[PDB]
Amino acid sequence: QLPNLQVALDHSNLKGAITAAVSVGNEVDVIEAGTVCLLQVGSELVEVLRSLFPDKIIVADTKCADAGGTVAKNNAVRGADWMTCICSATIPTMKAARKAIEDINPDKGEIQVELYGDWTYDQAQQWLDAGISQAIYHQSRTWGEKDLNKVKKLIEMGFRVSVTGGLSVDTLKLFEGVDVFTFIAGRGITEAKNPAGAARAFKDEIKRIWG
Amino acid sequence: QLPNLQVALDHSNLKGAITAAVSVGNEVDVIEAGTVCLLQVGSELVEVLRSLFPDKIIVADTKCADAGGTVAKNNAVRGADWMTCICSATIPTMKAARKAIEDINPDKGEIQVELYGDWTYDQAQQWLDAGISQAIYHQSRTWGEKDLNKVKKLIEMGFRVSVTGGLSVDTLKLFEGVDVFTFIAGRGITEAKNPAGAARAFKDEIKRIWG
Ligand SMILES: [Mg+2]
Ligand SMILES: [Mg+2]
Repeated sequence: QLPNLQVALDHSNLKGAITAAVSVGNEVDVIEAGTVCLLQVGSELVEVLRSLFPDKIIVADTKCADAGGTVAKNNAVRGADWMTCICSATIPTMKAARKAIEDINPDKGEIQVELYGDWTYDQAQQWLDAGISQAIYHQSRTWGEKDLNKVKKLIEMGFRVSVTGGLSVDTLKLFEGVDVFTFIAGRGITEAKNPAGAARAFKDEIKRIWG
Repeated sequence: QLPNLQVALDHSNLKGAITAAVSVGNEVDVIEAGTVCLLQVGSELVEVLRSLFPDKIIVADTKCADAGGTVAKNNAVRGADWMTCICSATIPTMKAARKAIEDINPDKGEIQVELYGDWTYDQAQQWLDAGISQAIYHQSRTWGEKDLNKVKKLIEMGFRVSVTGGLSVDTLKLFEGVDVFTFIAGRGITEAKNPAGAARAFKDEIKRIWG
Protein backbone atom coordinates (compact mmCIF):
# COMPACT_ATOMS: atom_id res chain seq x y z
CA GLN A 1 0.00 0.00 0.00
CA LEU A 2 1.37 3.42 -1.00
CA PRO A 3 0.64 6.53 1.10
CA ASN A 4 -2.89 7.73 0.28
CA LEU A 5 -3.61 11.10 -1.30
CA GLN A 6 -6.47 12.83 0.64
CA VAL A 7 -8.12 16.05 -0.57
CA ALA A 8 -9.41 18.34 2.22
CA LEU A 9 -12.49 20.31 1.25
CA ASP A 10 -12.35 23.27 3.58
CA HIS A 11 -14.71 25.55 1.57
CA SER A 12 -17.17 27.97 3.25
CA ASN A 13 -19.94 26.82 0.88
CA LEU A 14 -21.48 23.71 -0.68
CA LYS A 15 -20.76 24.58 -4.35
CA GLY A 16 -17.03 25.06 -3.61
CA ALA A 17 -16.69 21.69 -1.86
CA ILE A 18 -18.68 19.76 -4.53
CA THR A 19 -16.88 21.43 -7.45
CA ALA A 20 -13.44 20.75 -5.93
CA ALA A 21 -14.34 17.10 -5.12
CA VAL A 22 -15.55 16.38 -8.64
CA SER A 23 -12.51 18.16 -10.15
CA VAL A 24 -9.97 15.89 -8.36
CA GLY A 25 -11.99 12.86 -7.22
CA ASN A 26 -10.74 10.27 -9.69
CA GLU A 27 -7.08 11.18 -8.85
CA VAL A 28 -7.22 10.86 -5.05
CA ASP A 29 -7.67 8.08 -2.58
CA VAL A 30 -9.64 9.90 0.14
CA ILE A 31 -12.12 12.72 -0.03
CA GLU A 32 -12.63 14.76 3.15
CA ALA A 33 -15.41 17.14 4.23
CA GLY A 34 -13.33 19.59 6.22
CA THR A 35 -14.58 21.06 9.55
CA VAL A 36 -14.89 24.59 8.10
CA CYS A 37 -17.21 23.25 5.39
CA LEU A 38 -19.34 20.98 7.75
CA LEU A 39 -19.94 23.90 10.20
CA GLN A 40 -21.20 25.88 7.22
CA VAL A 41 -23.31 23.33 5.34
CA GLY A 42 -23.96 20.39 7.69
CA SER A 43 -23.68 16.64 7.11
CA GLU A 44 -25.73 16.47 3.86
CA LEU A 45 -22.36 17.13 2.12
CA VAL A 46 -21.14 13.73 3.32
CA GLU A 47 -24.11 11.99 1.67
CA VAL A 48 -23.60 13.93 -1.57
CA LEU A 49 -19.90 12.88 -1.57
CA ARG A 50 -20.81 9.22 -0.87
CA SER A 51 -23.26 9.21 -3.77
CA LEU A 52 -20.65 10.77 -6.19
CA PHE A 53 -17.87 8.43 -4.98
CA PRO A 54 -19.44 5.05 -3.96
CA ASP A 55 -16.09 3.25 -3.42
CA LYS A 56 -13.83 6.06 -2.16
CA ILE A 57 -12.86 6.61 1.45
CA ILE A 58 -14.92 9.56 2.87
CA VAL A 59 -13.84 11.61 5.85
CA ALA A 60 -16.16 13.70 8.03
CA ASP A 61 -13.72 16.01 9.77
CA THR A 62 -15.97 17.04 12.70
CA LYS A 63 -13.15 17.30 15.30
CA CYS A 64 -15.67 15.85 17.76
CA ALA A 65 -14.99 16.88 21.43
CA ASP A 66 -18.19 15.53 23.07
CA ALA A 67 -21.49 13.68 22.24
CA GLY A 68 -19.25 11.12 20.52
CA GLY A 69 -21.90 8.47 19.80
CA THR A 70 -24.36 11.06 18.43
CA VAL A 71 -21.94 12.92 16.10
CA ALA A 72 -20.38 9.68 14.85
CA LYS A 73 -23.86 8.22 14.15
CA ASN A 74 -25.02 11.44 12.40
CA ASN A 75 -22.07 11.24 9.97
CA ALA A 76 -21.95 7.42 9.52
CA VAL A 77 -25.59 7.38 8.48
CA ARG A 78 -24.63 9.93 5.80
CA GLY A 79 -21.94 7.54 4.53
CA ALA A 80 -18.64 8.57 6.25
CA ASP A 81 -15.88 5.98 6.68
CA TRP A 82 -13.55 8.01 8.92
CA MET A 83 -14.48 10.66 11.48
CA THR A 84 -12.06 12.88 13.41
CA CYS A 85 -12.15 13.53 17.19
CA ILE A 86 -10.10 16.38 18.63
CA CYS A 87 -7.32 15.11 20.93
CA SER A 88 -8.88 16.85 23.92
CA ALA A 89 -11.94 14.61 23.66
CA THR A 90 -12.12 12.21 26.62
CA ILE A 91 -11.59 8.46 26.26
CA PRO A 92 -15.28 7.73 26.99
CA THR A 93 -16.19 10.24 24.22
CA MET A 94 -13.79 8.65 21.66
CA LYS A 95 -14.92 5.13 22.51
CA ALA A 96 -18.61 6.13 22.08
CA ALA A 97 -17.77 7.62 18.66
CA ARG A 98 -15.74 4.51 17.64
CA LYS A 99 -18.52 2.14 18.67
CA ALA A 100 -21.20 4.11 16.79
CA ILE A 101 -19.31 4.46 13.49
CA GLU A 102 -18.26 0.75 13.60
CA ASP A 103 -21.92 -0.09 14.30
CA ILE A 104 -23.14 1.52 11.05
CA ASN A 105 -19.94 0.95 9.04
CA PRO A 106 -18.34 -2.32 10.23
CA ASP A 107 -16.22 -2.71 7.05
CA LYS A 108 -14.43 0.69 7.16
CA GLY A 109 -15.68 2.76 10.16
CA GLU A 110 -12.84 4.37 12.12
CA ILE A 111 -12.01 7.37 14.31
CA GLN A 112 -8.92 9.51 13.66
CA VAL A 113 -7.40 11.68 16.40
CA GLU A 114 -6.78 15.27 15.33
CA LEU A 115 -3.52 16.40 17.00
CA TYR A 116 -3.67 20.02 18.33
CA GLY A 117 -1.94 21.76 21.24
CA ASP A 118 -0.10 19.96 24.03
CA TRP A 119 -0.98 16.25 23.64
CA THR A 120 1.22 13.56 25.20
CA TYR A 121 2.43 10.06 24.28
CA ASP A 122 0.65 8.58 27.33
CA GLN A 123 -2.58 10.11 25.90
CA ALA A 124 -1.68 8.57 22.55
CA GLN A 125 -1.31 5.11 24.08
CA GLN A 126 -4.72 5.57 25.76
CA TRP A 127 -6.17 6.12 22.20
CA LEU A 128 -4.59 2.87 21.01
CA ASP A 129 -6.05 1.01 24.02
CA ALA A 130 -9.45 2.56 23.19
CA GLY A 131 -9.22 0.80 19.77
CA ILE A 132 -8.24 3.97 17.85
CA SER A 133 -5.11 3.83 15.69
CA GLN A 134 -5.21 6.80 13.31
CA ALA A 135 -3.81 10.24 14.09
CA ILE A 136 -3.54 13.47 12.10
CA TYR A 137 -0.27 15.30 12.53
CA HIS A 138 0.07 18.95 11.46
CA GLN A 139 3.23 20.88 10.41
CA SER A 140 4.27 23.37 13.13
CA ARG A 141 3.46 27.02 12.17
CA THR A 142 9.49 23.18 6.41
CA TRP A 143 9.15 19.70 8.03
CA GLY A 144 12.15 19.78 10.32
CA GLU A 145 13.51 16.94 12.43
CA LYS A 146 11.27 17.81 15.43
CA ASP A 147 8.06 17.16 13.49
CA LEU A 148 9.33 14.10 11.55
CA ASN A 149 10.58 12.50 14.78
CA LYS A 150 7.09 12.89 16.36
CA VAL A 151 5.58 11.34 13.23
CA LYS A 152 8.12 8.45 13.29
CA LYS A 153 7.43 7.90 16.98
CA LEU A 154 3.64 7.83 16.51
CA ILE A 155 4.26 5.28 13.69
CA GLU A 156 6.52 3.12 15.94
CA MET A 157 3.67 3.17 18.53
CA GLY A 158 1.21 1.55 16.10
CA PHE A 159 -0.60 4.54 14.47
CA ARG A 160 -1.46 4.98 10.84
CA VAL A 161 -0.35 8.62 10.60
CA SER A 162 -1.76 11.28 8.23
CA VAL A 163 0.25 14.42 7.76
CA THR A 164 -0.94 17.81 6.59
CA GLY A 165 0.38 21.40 6.26
CA GLY A 166 2.88 22.69 3.63
CA LEU A 167 2.65 19.61 1.39
CA SER A 168 3.58 19.97 -2.23
CA VAL A 169 4.93 17.81 -4.98
CA ASP A 170 8.29 19.48 -4.06
CA THR A 171 8.23 18.70 -0.29
CA LEU A 172 7.09 15.05 -0.43
CA LYS A 173 10.76 13.87 -0.56
CA LEU A 174 11.29 15.19 3.00
CA PHE A 175 9.32 12.11 4.16
CA GLU A 176 11.42 9.56 2.27
CA GLY A 177 11.81 6.37 4.34
CA VAL A 178 8.88 7.21 6.60
CA ASP A 179 5.82 5.05 6.48
CA VAL A 180 3.24 7.90 6.23
CA PHE A 181 -0.34 6.51 5.94
CA THR A 182 -1.99 9.48 4.14
CA PHE A 183 -0.82 12.89 2.86
CA ILE A 184 -3.62 15.42 3.14
CA ALA A 185 -3.49 18.20 0.53
CA GLY A 186 -6.00 21.04 -0.03
CA ARG A 187 -5.93 24.28 -1.97
CA GLY A 188 -2.45 23.58 -3.37
CA ILE A 189 -4.20 21.07 -5.61
CA THR A 190 -7.80 22.18 -6.01
CA GLU A 191 -6.85 25.77 -6.90
CA ALA A 192 -4.31 24.64 -9.55
CA LYS A 193 -4.78 25.56 -13.27
CA ASN A 194 -5.45 21.82 -13.86
CA PRO A 195 -6.72 20.39 -10.49
CA ALA A 196 -6.81 16.73 -11.70
CA GLY A 197 -3.29 17.16 -13.25
CA ALA A 198 -2.00 18.61 -9.94
CA ALA A 199 -3.62 15.77 -7.95
CA ARG A 200 -2.06 13.34 -10.44
CA ALA A 201 1.47 14.92 -10.20
CA PHE A 202 1.26 14.77 -6.41
CA LYS A 203 0.28 11.05 -6.38
CA ASP A 204 2.98 10.36 -9.08
CA GLU A 205 5.54 11.86 -6.69
CA ILE A 206 4.21 9.50 -3.95
CA LYS A 207 4.64 6.60 -6.40
CA ARG A 208 8.21 7.66 -7.21
CA ILE A 209 9.27 7.87 -3.55
CA TRP A 210 7.33 4.88 -2.04
CA GLY A 211 6.70 2.72 -5.20
CA GLN B 1 -26.14 41.26 36.82
CA LEU B 2 -27.56 37.85 37.77
CA PRO B 3 -26.10 34.63 36.31
CA ASN B 4 -27.51 34.19 32.78
CA LEU B 5 -29.71 31.27 31.78
CA GLN B 6 -28.42 29.78 28.45
CA VAL B 7 -30.33 27.10 26.52
CA ALA B 8 -28.13 24.68 24.53
CA LEU B 9 -29.75 23.43 21.35
CA ASP B 10 -27.96 20.17 20.73
CA HIS B 11 -30.58 18.66 18.35
CA SER B 12 -29.61 16.48 15.34
CA ASN B 13 -32.04 18.42 13.13
CA LEU B 14 -33.21 21.95 12.30
CA LYS B 15 -36.87 21.53 13.38
CA GLY B 16 -35.82 20.31 16.85
CA ALA B 17 -33.50 23.27 17.46
CA ILE B 18 -36.00 25.89 16.16
CA THR B 19 -38.94 24.40 18.07
CA ALA B 20 -36.96 24.25 21.33
CA ALA B 21 -35.65 27.83 20.89
CA VAL B 22 -39.10 29.27 20.29
CA SER B 23 -40.55 27.25 23.21
CA VAL B 24 -38.13 28.75 25.80
CA GLY B 25 -36.72 31.87 24.11
CA ASN B 26 -38.56 34.56 26.06
CA GLU B 27 -37.49 32.92 29.39
CA VAL B 28 -33.73 32.69 28.80
CA ASP B 29 -30.89 35.10 28.44
CA VAL B 30 -28.75 33.25 25.86
CA ILE B 31 -29.67 30.95 23.04
CA GLU B 32 -26.96 28.58 21.80
CA ALA B 33 -26.62 26.57 18.57
CA GLY B 34 -24.85 23.53 19.97
CA THR B 35 -21.98 21.81 18.07
CA VAL B 36 -24.03 18.64 17.43
CA CYS B 37 -26.72 20.75 15.73
CA LEU B 38 -24.25 22.97 13.67
CA LEU B 39 -22.42 19.86 12.31
CA GLN B 40 -25.81 18.60 11.17
CA VAL B 41 -27.45 21.72 9.74
CA GLY B 42 -24.72 24.34 9.24
CA SER B 43 -24.62 28.03 10.15
CA GLU B 44 -27.99 29.04 8.61
CA LEU B 45 -29.44 28.08 12.05
CA VAL B 46 -27.55 31.00 13.59
CA GLU B 47 -29.19 33.45 11.17
CA VAL B 48 -32.64 31.97 11.82
CA LEU B 49 -32.05 32.36 15.60
CA ARG B 50 -30.85 35.97 15.17
CA SER B 51 -33.95 36.84 13.16
CA LEU B 52 -36.30 35.24 15.81
CA PHE B 53 -34.41 36.86 18.73
CA PRO B 54 -33.00 40.27 17.55
CA ASP B 55 -31.80 41.37 21.04
CA LYS B 56 -30.80 38.05 22.65
CA ILE B 57 -27.26 36.80 23.03
CA ILE B 58 -26.59 34.07 20.38
CA VAL B 59 -23.91 31.44 20.72
CA ALA B 60 -22.39 29.48 17.83
CA ASP B 61 -20.81 26.54 19.64
CA THR B 62 -18.36 25.48 16.88
CA LYS B 63 -15.55 24.35 19.26
CA CYS B 64 -13.17 25.83 16.67
CA ALA B 65 -9.68 24.16 16.69
CA ASP B 66 -8.20 25.77 13.53
CA ALA B 67 -9.05 28.26 10.69
CA GLY B 68 -10.06 30.63 13.50
CA GLY B 69 -10.59 33.77 11.41
CA THR B 70 -12.65 31.88 8.79
CA VAL B 71 -14.98 30.01 11.20
CA ALA B 72 -15.48 33.08 13.39
CA LYS B 73 -16.30 35.20 10.29
CA ASN B 74 -18.69 32.53 8.91
CA ASN B 75 -20.71 32.59 12.16
CA ALA B 76 -20.49 36.36 12.91
CA VAL B 77 -21.90 37.17 9.50
CA ARG B 78 -24.85 34.93 10.41
CA GLY B 79 -25.39 36.99 13.58
CA ALA B 80 -23.52 35.16 16.43
CA ASP B 81 -22.35 37.14 19.46
CA TRP B 82 -20.25 34.43 21.13
CA MET B 83 -18.31 31.63 19.47
CA THR B 84 -16.53 28.76 21.24
CA CYS B 85 -12.95 27.57 20.54
CA ILE B 86 -11.80 24.23 21.92
CA CYS B 87 -9.03 24.64 24.53
CA SER B 88 -6.57 22.76 22.33
CA ALA B 89 -6.78 25.51 19.71
CA THR B 90 -3.49 27.43 19.49
CA ILE B 91 -3.14 31.04 20.63
CA PRO B 92 -2.71 32.27 17.02
CA THR B 93 -5.95 30.41 16.13
CA MET B 94 -7.92 31.93 19.07
CA LYS B 95 -6.61 35.42 18.38
CA ALA B 96 -7.61 35.14 14.67
CA ALA B 97 -11.11 34.07 15.73
CA ARG B 98 -11.36 36.90 18.33
CA LYS B 99 -10.25 39.53 15.82
CA ALA B 100 -12.72 38.35 13.16
CA ILE B 101 -15.80 38.18 15.41
CA GLU B 102 -14.95 41.60 16.97
CA ASP B 103 -14.52 42.94 13.43
CA ILE B 104 -18.11 42.07 12.43
CA ASN B 105 -19.63 42.38 15.92
CA PRO B 106 -17.74 45.12 17.82
CA ASP B 107 -20.55 45.61 20.39
CA LYS B 108 -20.82 41.98 21.61
CA GLY B 109 -18.38 39.72 19.67
CA GLU B 110 -16.42 37.37 21.94
CA ILE B 111 -14.70 33.98 22.00
CA GLN B 112 -15.37 31.46 24.79
CA VAL B 113 -12.89 28.68 25.58
CA GLU B 114 -14.48 25.24 25.80
CA LEU B 115 -12.68 23.33 28.59
CA TYR B 116 -12.01 19.64 27.71
CA GLY B 117 -9.27 17.20 28.75
CA ASP B 118 -6.03 18.22 30.45
CA TRP B 119 -5.88 22.04 30.20
CA THR B 120 -3.65 24.05 32.55
CA TYR B 121 -3.82 27.39 34.38
CA ASP B 122 -0.78 28.68 32.45
CA GLN B 123 -2.79 27.95 29.25
CA ALA B 124 -5.71 29.80 30.81
CA GLN B 125 -3.58 32.88 31.49
CA GLN B 126 -2.39 32.76 27.86
CA TRP B 127 -6.13 33.01 26.84
CA LEU B 128 -6.56 36.08 29.03
CA ASP B 129 -3.45 37.69 27.48
CA ALA B 130 -4.90 36.89 24.03
CA GLY B 131 -7.93 39.08 24.98
CA ILE B 132 -10.24 36.11 25.73
CA SER B 133 -11.99 36.04 29.11
CA GLN B 134 -14.84 33.52 28.88
CA ALA B 135 -14.51 29.82 29.63
CA ILE B 136 -16.98 26.93 29.68
CA TYR B 137 -16.51 24.52 32.55
CA HIS B 138 -18.15 21.07 32.47
CA GLN B 139 -19.16 18.81 35.42
CA SER B 140 -16.81 15.80 35.69
CA ARG B 141 -18.46 12.53 34.48
CA THR B 142 -22.79 16.11 41.75
CA TRP B 143 -20.64 19.31 41.71
CA GLY B 144 -18.08 18.37 44.33
CA GLU B 145 -15.39 20.58 45.80
CA LYS B 146 -12.84 19.67 43.07
CA ASP B 147 -14.98 21.15 40.29
CA LEU B 148 -16.22 24.20 42.26
CA ASN B 149 -12.64 25.06 43.28
CA LYS B 150 -11.54 25.03 39.60
CA VAL B 151 -14.52 27.27 38.78
CA LYS B 152 -13.69 29.65 41.69
CA LYS B 153 -10.05 29.74 40.59
CA LEU B 154 -10.91 30.53 36.96
CA ILE B 155 -13.17 33.32 38.34
CA GLU B 156 -10.35 34.70 40.57
CA MET B 157 -8.14 34.75 37.42
CA GLY B 158 -10.51 37.12 35.58
CA PHE B 159 -12.81 34.76 33.58
CA ARG B 160 -16.53 35.03 33.16
CA VAL B 161 -17.27 31.33 33.73
CA SER B 162 -20.20 29.34 32.27
CA VAL B 163 -20.98 26.01 33.83
CA THR B 164 -22.83 23.09 32.31
CA GLY B 165 -23.62 19.42 33.11
CA GLY B 166 -26.15 18.13 35.72
CA LEU B 167 -27.84 21.51 36.27
CA SER B 168 -31.34 21.54 37.61
CA VAL B 169 -33.52 23.83 39.64
CA ASP B 170 -32.54 21.49 42.54
CA THR B 171 -28.72 21.69 42.09
CA LEU B 172 -28.36 25.46 41.55
CA LYS B 173 -27.88 26.00 45.34
CA LEU B 174 -24.56 24.09 45.18
CA PHE B 175 -23.12 27.25 43.55
CA GLU B 176 -24.30 29.66 46.25
CA GLY B 177 -21.69 32.38 46.83
CA VAL B 178 -19.94 31.73 43.52
CA ASP B 179 -20.02 34.38 40.88
CA VAL B 180 -21.04 32.08 37.95
CA PHE B 181 -21.48 34.09 34.70
CA THR B 182 -23.93 31.75 32.88
CA PHE B 183 -25.63 28.42 33.69
CA ILE B 184 -26.10 26.40 30.52
CA ALA B 185 -29.11 24.05 30.58
CA GLY B 186 -30.42 21.81 27.77
CA ARG B 187 -32.86 18.93 27.61
CA GLY B 188 -33.74 19.23 31.31
CA ILE B 189 -35.69 22.31 30.28
CA THR B 190 -36.67 21.91 26.65
CA GLU B 191 -38.05 18.38 27.16
CA ALA B 192 -40.18 19.45 30.17
CA LYS B 193 -44.02 19.20 30.08
CA ASN B 194 -44.04 23.04 30.07
CA PRO B 195 -40.63 24.14 28.58
CA ALA B 196 -41.20 27.90 29.21
CA GLY B 197 -42.41 27.11 32.81
CA ALA B 198 -39.27 24.99 33.40
CA ALA B 199 -37.02 27.73 31.97
CA ARG B 200 -38.87 30.21 34.20
CA ALA B 201 -38.51 28.02 37.39
CA PHE B 202 -34.80 27.64 36.69
CA LYS B 203 -34.24 31.42 36.29
CA ASP B 204 -36.48 32.04 39.40
CA GLU B 205 -34.11 29.78 41.36
CA ILE B 206 -31.17 31.89 40.04
CA LYS B 207 -33.03 35.01 41.23
CA ARG B 208 -33.61 33.49 44.68
CA ILE B 209 -29.95 32.56 45.19
CA TRP B 210 -28.17 35.57 43.53
CA GLY B 211 -30.97 38.26 43.67
MG1 LIG C 1 -9.34 18.24 8.14
MG1 LIG D 1 -22.31 23.87 23.81
